Amino acid sequence: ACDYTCGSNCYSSSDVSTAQAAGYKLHEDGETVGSNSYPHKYNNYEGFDFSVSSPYYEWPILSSGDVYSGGSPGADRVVFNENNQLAGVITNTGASGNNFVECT
Ligand SMILES: Nc1nc2c(ncn2[C@@H]2O[C@H](CO)[C@@H](O)[C@H]2OP(=O)(O)O)c(=O)[nH]1
Ligand SMILES: [Ca+2]
Ligand SMILES: [Ca+2]
Repeated sequence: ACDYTCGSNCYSSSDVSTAQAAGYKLHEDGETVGSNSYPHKYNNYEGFDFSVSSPYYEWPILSSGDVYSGGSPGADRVVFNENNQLAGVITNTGASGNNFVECT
């Protein structure tokens, strides 16, 4: 069973924790990777009901099981805050344009 289902992509809790640790470390260091400057500020335009506090940051979680290092991000993202608390696992898959839906 999947802990998070992002369209067709399957993630476990360990996949989420590994991607999140990698994202937070780059956030702490003031460093970014890729063309869309990951991790950046997630403004919550969709208005998701995240249990943890604002400011939020989006980072790519990959279907390959590899940590994001540049190039193509895919459609899947881990959302974390300033305290390294996970807000949610979101995806562009099944949402119009660059909008996001929550991973089930
Ligand atoms: N849909 C969405 N995009 C966001 C949000 N915060 C920042 N973005 C950025 O706003 C722009 C339009 O959606 C994109 O560059 C996108 O970055 P990403 O492509 O990296 O998600 C948000 O809360 N929702
Ligand atoms: Ca996995
Ligand atoms: Ca995008």
